[PDB]
Amino acid sequence: SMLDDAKARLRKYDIGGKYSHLPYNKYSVLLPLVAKEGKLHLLFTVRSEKLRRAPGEVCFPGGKRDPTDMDDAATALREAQEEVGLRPHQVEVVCCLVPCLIDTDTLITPFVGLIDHNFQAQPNPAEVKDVFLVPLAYFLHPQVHDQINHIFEYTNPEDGVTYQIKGMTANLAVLVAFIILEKKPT
Ligand SMILES: COc1ccc(CC(=O)Nc2cccnc2)cc1
Repeated sequence: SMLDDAKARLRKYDIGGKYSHLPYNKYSVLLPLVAKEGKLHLLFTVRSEKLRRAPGEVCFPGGKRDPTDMDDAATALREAQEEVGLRPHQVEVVCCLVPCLIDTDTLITPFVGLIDHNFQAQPNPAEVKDVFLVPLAYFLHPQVHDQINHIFEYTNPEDGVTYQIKGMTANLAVLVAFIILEKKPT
């Protein structure tokens, strides 16, 4: 099946907890995969304009590890719950992708999670201005704008709203699309 095939692909790239004990300032992100209309999508947030770091930018759910977290995956799930109401029973964490090093002292660990078909986002307005889906296949043929660095523009055909996706967020989306969608029969 589509979902079993995605999970099998994702598992081959799982680094596990290899890098997780290293003494960094630690953040986790959840790359939430949603199946709608026979296709996989990624769920993104738009960060509230109130937030000090990167207000109004497109981001994956996630945030800073805290002492309650049993592990890095727990960080991602806690933060996703806080931001979009995703409950742990509504997500299956399939793997841990390559961590992202930033600012010399920070390590961001991404987890890919399969999201339950009955999940409905409940954006928490103190953290998140918007939640939206992008079909995973979009990231194979994105609409690219150069601002000099590359920015994706995605227009939701449901409402015509255009979102700009960039940076680590755009990078991770492409990675996940390659992993899951490369070399598939039609
Ligand atoms: C320092 O670099 C990063 C650290 C954390 C994150 C993830 C994140 O904070 N996501 C979020 C938070 C609030 C609302 N929506 C999404 C991304 C980059």
